[PDB]
Amino acid sequence: SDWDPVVKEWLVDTGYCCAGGIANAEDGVVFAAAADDDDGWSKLYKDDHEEDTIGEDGNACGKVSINEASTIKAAVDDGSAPNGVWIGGQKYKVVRPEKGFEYNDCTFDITMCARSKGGAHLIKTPNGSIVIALYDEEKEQDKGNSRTSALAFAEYLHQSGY
Repeated sequence: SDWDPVVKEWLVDTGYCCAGGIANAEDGVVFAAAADDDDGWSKLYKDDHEEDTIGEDGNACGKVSINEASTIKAAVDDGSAPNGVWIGGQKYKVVRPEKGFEYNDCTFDITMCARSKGGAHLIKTPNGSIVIALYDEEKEQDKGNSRTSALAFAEYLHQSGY
């Protein structure tokens, strides 16, 4: 089960994502990671970290301990994260969930998350893997090509029984 090279060849080598990974849908915990600089784990995971909570006016109104896996599972399961989706220490917003999206004869729950000048696709397979695919608009990447890349990989995971 040496997953990191598989993530790399599917999501990073193809050039549409700057980093990627897979998490267990049961708990949101990333178990595989890869990146364009071979430090995928730093891009996909950070141990629980304190962050600002934000009021409706966008201002900081307190603090909260973030467990990244919890935020990933929330985004996927609920289409909602109370304090943002945090991946590798970076905050994203849930911008567009789609349940049961049809791709290549299979359905996937997808959640698009955005940050400034980049984003992340979270794609759940029938067997409870979550593909995580990150793109960086500063690296000439875009949400469309990265989504297709993420779907192709999710479907490979599906066809492989994950």
